[PDB]
Amino acid sequence: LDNSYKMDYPEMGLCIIINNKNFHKSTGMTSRSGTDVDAANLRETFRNLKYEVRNKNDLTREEIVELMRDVSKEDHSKRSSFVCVLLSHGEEGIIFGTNGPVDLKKITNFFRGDRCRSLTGKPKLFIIQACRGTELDCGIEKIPVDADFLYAYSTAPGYYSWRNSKDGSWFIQSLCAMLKQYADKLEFMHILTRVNRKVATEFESFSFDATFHAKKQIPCIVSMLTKELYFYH
Amino acid sequence: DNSYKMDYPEMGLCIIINNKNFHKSTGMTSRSGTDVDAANLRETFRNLKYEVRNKNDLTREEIVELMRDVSKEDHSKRSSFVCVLLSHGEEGIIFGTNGPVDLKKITNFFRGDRCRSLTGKPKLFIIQACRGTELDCGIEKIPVDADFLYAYSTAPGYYSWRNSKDGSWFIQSLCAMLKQYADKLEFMHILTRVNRKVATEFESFSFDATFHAKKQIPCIVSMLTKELYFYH
Repeated sequence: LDNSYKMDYPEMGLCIIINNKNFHKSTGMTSRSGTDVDAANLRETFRNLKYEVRNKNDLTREEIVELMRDVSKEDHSKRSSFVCVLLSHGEEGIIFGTNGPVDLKKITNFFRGDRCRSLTGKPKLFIIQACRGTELDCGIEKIPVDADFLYAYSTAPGYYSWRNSKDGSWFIQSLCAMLKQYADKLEFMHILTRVNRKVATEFESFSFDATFHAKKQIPCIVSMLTKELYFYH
Repeated sequence: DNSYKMDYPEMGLCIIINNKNFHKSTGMTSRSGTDVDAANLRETFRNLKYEVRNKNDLTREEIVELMRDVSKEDHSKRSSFVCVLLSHGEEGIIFGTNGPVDLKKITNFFRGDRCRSLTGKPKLFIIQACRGTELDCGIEKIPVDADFLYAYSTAPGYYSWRNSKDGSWFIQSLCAMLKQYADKLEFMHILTRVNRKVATEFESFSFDATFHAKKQIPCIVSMLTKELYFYH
């Protein structure tokens, strides 16, 4: 029953956390308050899952690329999987470096099944906490080279992604919580489904500005995985 | 509350918009063998106890208008909702016979705030249609946007392969996999089996290299907040 990915390679794999807080005067982008909490939460959570975590802060659109280029050239033969978290401002299909915009595709292609042979056939996980637009939700009372990729977006396509200055982002907050609670039992899709309900039901925005008040959010799981994924054997 | 409540008096409707012949003023060629999917799909969702509704060769206006009506119906005694689209497409759009429609335009109809009787209930949209023209060479209070799931036949940007006799790689595989697992596995896992099946069993064939030995990976897009079992 080759129904689920093999996770008992010597190493689980590395976890690359890119944590962008401060942005150049050129961008006229704000400071992403709360993120440092998320980065910490991710680091602890992912170490407990046994990933080789590496925290990189405030990287430039160029540095994002270069970092991604290297990791891809490494030998992930002894590694079960690859995980990468991008934390910064965004728009549909784009994450911001400290100086400018990077197209998500450009940093994921380094890892396509034909460009990173040592990751072929293993889960490439990309967790993305960033805006995919500005829409606010008001709520209501041989294999394919693109295969083995999963994108865990913090918001639906086109939408704002809410962050909290004390607790970190709703999404990364809930994800950590949920992994911490279920990584040893459930399959990853099912954990991410739990994440969804958590964000969807337990969180609501607060502002003095009625435009930005009582706003809701749903995360968006995008999976072209071919197997069930368990963080234990 | 872990999984959706699927025990209403009815499962719900399964509209299926199957477009085979297109207008002369479109350049669009006719989608041979699509009826094979439309049938295979109908039989399948019927077995899941869905109220299946077939529609052929709709224009863009017809499509918009059918969805508006169906969304205006009363879904209170229904567990979920399924809409299948079989047509030409491009990223974010599927084609009517006379021309294009933003997919968002058809789905917005069911947003929690617009189809009030479907709030809290799964909304599925299975999309067999191009999302672009790249070929894969292969290698050796709740949110109004919540409780939605899209089962696309291909990754963003990519073409989508069909077989005029046997049916599309994706729909052929969905039906096969739902037939066989709809009563063991959760939906997400069925769909993960569909990915493996389309991803490892099918390979394009052409006398021209350009179209030879091409692969395809479908793409699950989930905004559900509970697990989904076609049983209980």
